[PDB]
Amino acid sequence: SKTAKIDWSHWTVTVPEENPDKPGKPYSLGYPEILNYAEDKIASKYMYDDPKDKSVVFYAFPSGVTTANTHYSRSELRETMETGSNKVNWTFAKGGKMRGTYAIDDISKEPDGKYSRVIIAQIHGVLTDEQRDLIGQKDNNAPPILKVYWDKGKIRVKTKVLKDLNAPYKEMLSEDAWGDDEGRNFKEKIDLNTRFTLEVKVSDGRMEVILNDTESLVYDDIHMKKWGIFENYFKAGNYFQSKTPGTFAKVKIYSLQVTHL
Repeated sequence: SKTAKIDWSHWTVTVPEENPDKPGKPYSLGYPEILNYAEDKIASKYMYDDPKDKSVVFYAFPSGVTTANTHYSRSELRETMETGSNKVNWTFAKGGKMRGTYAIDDISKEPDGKYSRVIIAQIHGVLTDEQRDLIGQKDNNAPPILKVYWDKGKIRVKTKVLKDLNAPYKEMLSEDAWGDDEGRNFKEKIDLNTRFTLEVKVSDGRMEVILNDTESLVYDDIHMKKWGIFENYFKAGNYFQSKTPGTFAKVKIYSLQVTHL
């Protein structure tokens, strides 16, 4: 193939730029229009091919245009395990695996001289409509159970924990029941402009993140069991963690595969 190995039938993309037809909302593409990304006057500024190395570049920076439950700007893919639908998603018991080959192609520094941070992979929880209406929530939002960062030369992983292990079911369904863990870093430092692989393997009560097919960070305690109540989708690309004027990141993806065997 002349382009990166990404199955566009199973992703939507959202970019930093405002949709002209929808004020205040970021432009997005789903299937099949996402296949036209290289020729899309808006999207091609932020998701584009590098034919020299067969990558797709995700370029993001503070644009001031974000979505309702997301803080920073992004050029990022959202998994649709059924082509054309956002409402079909997977539980941890059903499981899922995502493999990606990435490089951090370029990134800004913050005013203190340290590099800006970028999230390159996520698992995002999502409520079913039945759960949303049971707790009377305005939307289907649920916590990001997994966030994988490039952070100052390391791959750093953040997961969520249930703050009150005695919380009842309806409380557990709300995002306020879930807090951040203390974070874990892989041992292998990952420099800029360096290809590396990530693999995320999810099964019943278990999440494993693997860097370069060597070290694994395994999450398999009560918090992963309690997380079983949610459905989920993968994300991959560039969720850029800065609002500092002039900052940016470019994340390259050479290969990206999701399975639910």
